[PDB]
Amino acid sequence: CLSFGTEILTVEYGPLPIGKIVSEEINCSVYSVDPEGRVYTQAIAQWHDRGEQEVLEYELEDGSVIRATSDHRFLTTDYQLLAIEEIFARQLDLLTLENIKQTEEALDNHRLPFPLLDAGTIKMVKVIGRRSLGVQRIFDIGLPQDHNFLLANGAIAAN
Repeated sequence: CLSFGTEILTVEYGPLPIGKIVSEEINCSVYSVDPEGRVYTQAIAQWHDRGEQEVLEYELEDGSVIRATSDHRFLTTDYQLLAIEEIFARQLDLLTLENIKQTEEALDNHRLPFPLLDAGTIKMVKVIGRRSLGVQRIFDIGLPQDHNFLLANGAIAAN
């Protein structure tokens, strides 16, 4: 699950915190990646307010952070979906979208799905360390097709 303020890249509004999307049950679309490495958009189908649990702030090498529960999965540079704490524990890297606005603009001009690498580029980002934020509100969203979505920092979060 993700912290209230964790921003999801929405098609209609750009970066929007998941706590806002869930608390207001905002009907918007996220960007997801399919098995063929293509980006496409999908409308949120479920909005989950998961109560409160321990949230850790993972510091990323590019200066951004991921405030999430230790078991939340992300796509690594070895193309595996792993809990963020396991990615930190094993000194692995997150496979992330590089130029957010550039890619959003490119995709706006194509019918989707469209290959990620033909509308953008990836970066390899290590997870430097983490600190506890203590118990905080947490959230999740459910999608009808692939169970992943892009965060505002380019990371690929998944079920």
